[PDB]
Amino acid sequence: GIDPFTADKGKCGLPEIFDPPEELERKVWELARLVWQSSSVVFHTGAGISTASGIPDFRGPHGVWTMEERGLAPKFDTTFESARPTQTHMALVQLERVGLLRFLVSQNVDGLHVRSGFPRDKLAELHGNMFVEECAKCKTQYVRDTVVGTMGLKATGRLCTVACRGELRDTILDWEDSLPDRDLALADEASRNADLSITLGTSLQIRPSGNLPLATKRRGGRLVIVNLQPTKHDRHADLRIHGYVDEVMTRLMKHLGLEIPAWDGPRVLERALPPLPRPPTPKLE
Ligand SMILES: Nc1ncnc2c1ncn2[C@@H]1O[C@H](COP(=O)(O)OP(=O)(O)OC[C@H]2O[C@H](O)[C@H](O)[C@@H]2O)[C@@H](O)[C@H]1O
Ligand SMILES: O=C1Nc2ccccc2C1=O
Ligand SMILES: [Cl-]
Ligand SMILES: [Zn+2]
Repeated sequence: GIDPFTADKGKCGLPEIFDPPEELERKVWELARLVWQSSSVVFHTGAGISTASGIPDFRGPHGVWTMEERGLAPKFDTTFESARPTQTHMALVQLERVGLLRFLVSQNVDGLHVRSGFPRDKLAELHGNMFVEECAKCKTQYVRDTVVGTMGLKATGRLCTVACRGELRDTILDWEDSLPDRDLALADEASRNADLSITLGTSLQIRPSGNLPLATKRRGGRLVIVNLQPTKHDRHADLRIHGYVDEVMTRLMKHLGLEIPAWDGPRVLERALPPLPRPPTPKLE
């Protein structure tokens, strides 16, 4: 249940850029330097961090919209339910736990940030979550083990169980639907206050999601864009890294002296913990 018409789907199928190995290694060291220098690092994720799980993106060579425009179908190598979080998903978990990530803003509805164990009080799911239904009455969210089987904020069939019997609805925005105010305000506040915003596997074409990383540049914030394709705001990036995000984040975590933790299977953390110990910072200047 995903539209093909009145939706303007932006620029789809643009060519991939691969930074050569020596330029990729230098840029990821510079990204390391930037994380180390930064008080407040906000990460922005889109469908490119889930491609290495089997979930096709929207506008890449084999993206959903790209393939529809040529009369082909996207291909899933997994169900949403059987999808494992990527090395990128798990790198972001560890960065939050060691206190190097202040906030995570995601356009992804694939539910993997949440199932990765990422604290929900540091995550904005701007476009909703396949696995999350919300009570129309009391706004209580339920994180389910299977995808909520509707889209576009419709009644799911189930009712609220809060000590309510309220109508349960999906959280998946249709084209016409506004972003959730709570998530967008927190994403917006995190982004304005950030001194570093790193975008991972998003083409930044969708307002207001794809403009949030620009809000960081106000007050002299740094923007880094990791993406295989061009992005709407490449021009405003202090650093563009054209590589597989799993390679970039695996080399970055190596430079930061951080391990990428194991995924235990689907777990839900509501609230972030005080940060875990982290390695001491290199002398930079
Ligand atoms: N492994 C990878 N490493 C790096 N970049 C990657 C990888 N795989 C894909 N990419 C890049 O990943 C980028 C992903 O860009 P898009 O496909 O536009 O997805 P969005 O998250 O911005 O979609 C925004 C909304 O639009 C939709 O309608 C929905 O509402 C979405 O929520 C591409 O440029 C790829 O080159
Ligand atoms: O990545 C995705 N591809 C899709 C195709 C159909 C419905 C939802 C999605 C996604 O979230
Ligand atoms: Cl599925
Ligand atoms: Zn309720």
